Amino acid sequence: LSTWQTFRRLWPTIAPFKAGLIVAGVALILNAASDTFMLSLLKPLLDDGFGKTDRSVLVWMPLVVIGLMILRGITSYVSSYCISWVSGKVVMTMRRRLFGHMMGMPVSFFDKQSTGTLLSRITYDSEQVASSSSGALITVVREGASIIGLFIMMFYYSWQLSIILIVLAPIVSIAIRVVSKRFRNISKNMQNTMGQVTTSAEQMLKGHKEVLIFGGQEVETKRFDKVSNRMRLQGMKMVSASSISDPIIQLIASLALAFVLYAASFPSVMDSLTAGTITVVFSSMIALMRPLKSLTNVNAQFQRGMAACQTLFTILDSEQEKDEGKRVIERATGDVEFRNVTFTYPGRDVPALRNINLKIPAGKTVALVGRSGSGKSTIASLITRFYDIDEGEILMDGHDLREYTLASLRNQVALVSQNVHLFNDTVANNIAYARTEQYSREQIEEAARMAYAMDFINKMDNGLDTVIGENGVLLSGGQRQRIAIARALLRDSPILILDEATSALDTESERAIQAALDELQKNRTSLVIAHRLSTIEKADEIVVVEDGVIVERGTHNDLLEHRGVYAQLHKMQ
Amino acid sequence: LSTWQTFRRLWPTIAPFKAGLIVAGVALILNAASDTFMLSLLKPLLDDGFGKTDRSVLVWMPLVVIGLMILRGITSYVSSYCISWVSGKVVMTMRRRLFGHMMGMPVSFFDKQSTGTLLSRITYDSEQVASSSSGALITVVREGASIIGLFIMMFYYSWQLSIILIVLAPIVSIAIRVVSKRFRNISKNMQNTMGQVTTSAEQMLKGHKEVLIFGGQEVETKRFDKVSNRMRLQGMKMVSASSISDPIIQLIASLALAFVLYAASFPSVMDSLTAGTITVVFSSMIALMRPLKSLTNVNAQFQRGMAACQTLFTILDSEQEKDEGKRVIERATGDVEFRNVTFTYPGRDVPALRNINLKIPAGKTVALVGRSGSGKSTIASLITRFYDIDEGEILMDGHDLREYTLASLRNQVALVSQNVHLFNDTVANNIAYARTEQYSREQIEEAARMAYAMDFINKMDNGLDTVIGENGVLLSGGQRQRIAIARALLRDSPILILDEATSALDTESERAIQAALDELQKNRTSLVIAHRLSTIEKADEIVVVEDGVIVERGTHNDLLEHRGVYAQLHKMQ
Ligand SMILES: CCCCCCCCCCCCCC(=O)O[C@H](CCCCCCCCCCC)CC(=O)O[C@@H]1[C@@H](NC(=O)C[C@@H](CCCCCCCCCCC)OC(=O)CCCCCCCCCCC)[C@H](OC[C@H]2O[C@H](OP(=O)(O)O)[C@H](NC(=O)C[C@H](O)CCCCCCCCCCC)[C@@H](OC(=O)C[C@H](O)CCCCCCCCCCC)[C@@H]2O)O[C@H](CO[C@]2(C(=O)O)C[C@@H](O[C@]3(C(=O)O)C[C@@H](O)[C@@H](O)[C@@H]([C@H](O)CO)O3)[C@@H](O)[C@@H]([C@H](O)CO)O2)[C@H]1OP(=O)(O)O
Ligand SMILES: CCCCCCCCCCCCCC(=O)O[C@H](CCCCCCCCCCC)CC(=O)O[C@@H]1[C@@H](NC(=O)C[C@@H](CCCCCCCCCCC)OC(=O)CCCCCCCCCCC)[C@H](OC[C@H]2O[C@H](OP(=O)(O)O)[C@H](NC(=O)C[C@H](O)CCCCCCCCCCC)[C@@H](OC(=O)C[C@H](O)CCCCCCCCCCC)[C@@H]2O)O[C@H](CO[C@]2(C(=O)O)C[C@@H](O[C@]3(C(=O)O)C[C@@H](O)[C@@H](O)[C@@H]([C@H](O)CO)O3)[C@@H](O)[C@@H]([C@H](O)CO)O2)[C@H]1OP(=O)(O)O
Ligand SMILES: CCCCCCCCCCOCCOCCOCCOCCOCCO
Ligand SMILES: CCCCCCCCCCOCCOCCOCCOCCOCCO
Ligand SMILES: CCCCCCCCCCOCCOCCOCCOCCOCCO
Ligand SMILES: CCCCCCCCCCOCCOCCOCCOCCOCCO
Repeated sequence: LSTWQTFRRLWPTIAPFKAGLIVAGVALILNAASDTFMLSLLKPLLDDGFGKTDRSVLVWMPLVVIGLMILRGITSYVSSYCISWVSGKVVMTMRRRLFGHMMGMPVSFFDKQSTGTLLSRITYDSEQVASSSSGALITVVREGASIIGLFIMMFYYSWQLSIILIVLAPIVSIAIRVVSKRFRNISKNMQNTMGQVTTSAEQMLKGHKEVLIFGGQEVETKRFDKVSNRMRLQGMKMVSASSISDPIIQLIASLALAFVLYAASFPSVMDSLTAGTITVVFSSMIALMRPLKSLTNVNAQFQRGMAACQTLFTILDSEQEKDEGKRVIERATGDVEFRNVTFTYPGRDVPALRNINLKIPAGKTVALVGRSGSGKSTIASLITRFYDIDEGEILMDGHDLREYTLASLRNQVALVSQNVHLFNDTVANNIAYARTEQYSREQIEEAARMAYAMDFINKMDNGLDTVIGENGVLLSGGQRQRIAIARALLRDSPILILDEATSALDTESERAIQAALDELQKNRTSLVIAHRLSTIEKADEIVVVEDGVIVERGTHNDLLEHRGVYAQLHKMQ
Repeated sequence: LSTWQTFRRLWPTIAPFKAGLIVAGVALILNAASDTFMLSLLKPLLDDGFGKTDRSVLVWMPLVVIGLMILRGITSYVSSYCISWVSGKVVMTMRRRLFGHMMGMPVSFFDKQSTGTLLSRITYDSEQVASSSSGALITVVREGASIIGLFIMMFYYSWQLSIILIVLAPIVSIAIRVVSKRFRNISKNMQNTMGQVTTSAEQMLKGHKEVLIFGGQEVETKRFDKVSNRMRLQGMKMVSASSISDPIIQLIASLALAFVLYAASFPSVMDSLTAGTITVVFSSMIALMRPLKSLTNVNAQFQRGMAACQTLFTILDSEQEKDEGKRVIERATGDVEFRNVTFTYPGRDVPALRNINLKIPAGKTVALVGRSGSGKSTIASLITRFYDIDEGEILMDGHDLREYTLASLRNQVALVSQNVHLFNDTVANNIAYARTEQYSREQIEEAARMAYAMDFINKMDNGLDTVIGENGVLLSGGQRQRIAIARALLRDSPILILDEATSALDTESERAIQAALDELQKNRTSLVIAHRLSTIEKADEIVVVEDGVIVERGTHNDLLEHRGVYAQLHKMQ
């Protein structure tokens, strides 16, 4: 994309805020008129001096000065506020769009991505668009208008002396194009290195205990020194590009003044031009040099937001998770059936699942038994369509999972596990997450009571109104699991995927969690990734998965009689 | 801290780079001299006009113009590069200092802190110091020098007319102080809101699967909309503060011109002052208006980096982990002994451990068995002094853990667990992490072979030179655990803390891990947080912990005969 093609994509997110641009332009025009009036009123005083001015006017001069200063202040405030308003609105819109697009990405997208990269895209890359939104555009318009008006003036006074403008405009245009490409390249490099800095800090924070145990504060110091210096040198590249471009443009511009002075040294080429137009033309190019410098100065900021806009639009054109299904399931009252389901993780060679033929009958419990890495977690992820299967089909209520909408499909499945993510909000808002307007406080309290969680909630500062989250008031593993059980009871999801806890907690918490899960939770179509023999023995059907295939299936007594894999696994339990 | 007190703290990190400031100042002086010479050479041409100048001079005029433009370009490049160089060096120094300080903080510091806050401090707050490092200082010096020189000229020409300056300077000073405080407050608010934005995006990327399962893309959209708009409105507060401050300062300054014009309206006050000094004084105040505006404009940036500096220095004055011990242990050849150790986690009311009397003999293995949350993980954390015990003492080779240096103490302990943090580096560099210069490639390969890890390492692209990490080429749970076993074998740490895996892997990986851990690892002073009965039966001593107290201790057969906690614990196994 060229600097015009990417700007036309950025215009639709500035159009809702073009009223600020219009008001800023009107205020700037008023300010220019006031300054012109001030200069007209002030030139006699500065040039001729005091004494040649009428005394009566001098009495009213201070009030005029104060009023003109007040008008200038009002217009300046209006212009600055409107420009910054448009810039901030555009930056906020870009941030929200990036956040929503990241929210719509597939689960596989986040495995190949680093968190620091996305964080820098939201926090750093979006801010760089601010320049090319309001301030740079207005500056470009003003300086271009000044340059065009000066060109028309120069060709009106002397067209022959102005052929140097036709000679030199392509040169400055070429230089501006070259340095604009350079600016965009440097800006993209800076964005990448900012993401790298964020990632390096994140990796130090995530492995801080490993840095303490093994030492290596020195090696991490050097590793971060490299990235910090890389960001420093990228900024230096930007500065050097700007500081080399501006003087070169100014020198090419002054080539015109040099040509005019050389032409004015010829008596033959001096009397024809009356020696009065030459002075006007020379002053015109002198006045032309300044807006050119302003334009080249604003070009660097404009190309830093054009490079950010290009990256942001490339991100916003990415492929989100496929939602081509149109059916809307209300309640899954049927059986979840796997029909020859073969799945391979993206980027991996060996399939995680091979020819899986698994049925979960309605209202029954199926226990997935197997070692770590066998594929039970893959089955759980495929049921909720976090990944799409390569071959086969998974049927919910007799229809394939890819035919239902993602929202309606995921409204049917409840995921209960020891590891619970707590959203930064109140406890009741966590129990009724995404459905606060649907469930009342009485229903929330009933669900929390049924999940055996009211005791610890009532032992807090505000009970159900205590603001909890991952950052702040947190809960132990049992308490968050009971909160998840309360959420699943309130939602009343027909299908339950239970990822069992590998380690038992204290007797009270264990008893409460077991009572909740047994009496209240497990009365629906349940698939449990089980870990303790007790829950295996209480399951309606047991499926043994080894190396991505099902090697055994049946009940506890049946599989004990078969003396298969489950026999040995129950033995070592 | 006042704006002068926080600047004197920032000066020592600019002093290493004052050569850039000096060179920038010299280049600016040369540029001013060149501009003065150019103006002296240019005024006759613009005012008198062409035709009144010597033709011989006009012959050499274009070359003079080209040379002056080249000189201006060179000086401008030098000044800009030096200013930006100093600013970038200071920003990089601040980033490195923040990174090292965060790296030196205690483990308890990171439980009360959000990752996004620290990330924003490194990435955003450090950058805001750039303005107040080189560019703002030079601008302040230049404009202050201009203002002071204009004041001296004004009192030289007419001291009586200049009393208005003495009257109006306190007013502008008071206004500047007020708006400087406002700028610093707004900047601190903006830093806080940037941290809030980074945490909100980071929390959505951590609960993305919970957002998909429960819906709530709408609620997360609104939650991020609030923070985005908060950052928008903070930036707009900054803009409004600047745009209200500057016109008010300009109006107070123009009050002096109003006073001069009012005084000039009296023939008594005009004939006495010769009516020629009044014009000079008026022109002087008009010329003085501009540097005041430049100073007020640069004040906003200066106060955004003064606020950033204040926050950064408050962070850098924080308390790191205590290292008051002076003994240096070379190799722990004795017993780790707990003597009445009572520990409470920071912020928690109930103690995590109570009256722990635990001895780990040299070259022996002790198995810690208990429910999750009992305190075994707390014991493991206390051995490595991630936390300091409230009461009692822990003896390493007969001396308390608080008497040794942290580095020497942690050189004695090796932590092996299923969850392994992979530093972004080659496999051999991970095995020899922090000790690459000490161990050769032959030793690394021998350790990897002994850890039964040479197979899958040879099954990679570059073997031991393949760059792995948390972001990029990752490894399964068994592979990183075997890499950690290889690291611990290479380091040959006398004391081993083994946090056992709660779930078995496939047959090959499980067999390799068990062989490595048994034959090679477990031949030293080992403390195992065990999970499988087989490990318990192979341990030299067993300790059972409930509710942070040891309830039963002995051997496998002894504890079976005791019919205590371990009897039941083995029973449901
Ligand atoms: C073409 C013709 C026109 C056509 C029609 C228009 C066309 C379209 C226009 C396009 C552009 C659209 C722009 C827009 O549409 O803009 C709108 C404005 C609406 C009007 C637009 C149409 C206009 C129609 C025509 C009107 C006119 C007829 C709203 C907005 O944008 O801004 C709104 C802001 N409004 C202003 O800023 C007024 C502000 C902006 C208005 C913009 C005007 C320019 C553009 C308009 C175009 C103009 C056309 C002509 O005008 C001013 O000032 C005027 C000052 C004059 C300056 C003169 C200059 C010098 C004079 C000459 C000198 C010689 C508003 O600020 C609030 C206060 O901020 C500071 O106090 P604080 O301390 O911070 O509290 C200021 N304190 C200051 O000191 C300012 C500064 O320090 C000055 C320092 C200077 C120091 C000088 C020292 C001097 C010393 C003396 C010397 C010794 C104070 O100012 C004031 O006091 C003003 C003060 O009296 C003025 C004083 C008098 C004048 C002084 C000079 C006199 C001198 C002369 C002497 C001769 C100001 O009141 O905040 C909300 C958002 O916040 C909220 C909300 O409450 O609404 C709350 C927020 O809640 C939370 C949160 O969640 O975060 C949680 C809460 O618990 C809480 O924590 C809060 C928050 O943090 C708490 O602090 O936050 C959240 O709910 C949020 C929503 O999320 C949003 O969605 O909403 C913004 O809304 P938003 O946009 O929805 O976000
Ligand atoms: C008082 C008197 C003095 C007393 C003594 C001094 C006192 C103390 C001074 C205080 C201040 C200290 C400052 C300092 O101390 O400064 C030092 C400088 C050392 C000198 C200081 C003392 C000086 C003594 C006296 C000398 C003089 C006698 C080093 C530094 O700071 O900068 C060093 C940089 N040097 C410069 O930039 C020269 C640069 C800077 C020098 C600074 C001077 C100013 C300050 C000095 C004070 C001056 C005193 C008087 O001077 C210039 O230019 C001059 C240009 C002239 C401009 C004239 C203006 C106009 C004229 C008038 C016109 C009318 C260096 O750049 C490299 C190249 O960058 C771009 O190419 P790239 O494409 O990006 O590769 C530029 N390409 C450009 O196009 C520039 C730009 O586009 C221009 C676009 C413009 C477009 C215009 C279009 C026009 C169209 C035409 C019209 C149609 C190219 O420039 C050049 O081509 C230059 C070019 O020929 C010039 C051309 C001729 C002139 C043109 C004009 C002619 C026109 C006139 C016509 C009449 C430049 O060569 O990079 C290293 C770091 O990188 C490395 C390293 O290799 O060293 C590698 C890095 O590795 C990695 C990584 O890990 O990241 C991994 C790698 O695999 C790889 O990936 C790399 C990297 O990414 C790969 O790309 O990165 C890592 O290892 C890192 C360490 O980590 C650091 O620790 O080190 C920096 O070192 P660092 O500081 O250690 O970091
Ligand atoms: C002496 C001072 C005078 C000040 C004058 C100020 C003028 C204010 C003008 C405001 O600037 C707005 C300029 O932006 C206009 C950009 O238009 C782009 C339109 O292109 C749309 C192309 O299609 C986009 C569809 O995606
Ligand atoms: C001393 C003269 C100063 C003139 C200043 C003029 C500044 C203009 C800079 C604009 O640069 C924009 C670069 O974009 C390229 C413009 O697009 C060119 C389209 O192609 C035109 C084809 O015409 C060729 C005729 O030679
Ligand atoms: C017409 C243009 C002329 C340009 C002149 C440019 C002058 C260059 C001056 C460079 O600026 C440096 C100013 O900074 C000096 C700050 O000094 C602070 C010293 O205070 C130290 C106090 O103790 C600190 C100990 O912690
Ligand atoms: C129309 C006149 C324009 C003059 C411009 C002057 C600008 C100076 C602004 C500097 O502001 C800095 C604010 O810091 C306060 C300075 O410290 C004051 C120390 O106390 C001095 C005590 O003297 C009191 C005499 O009244």
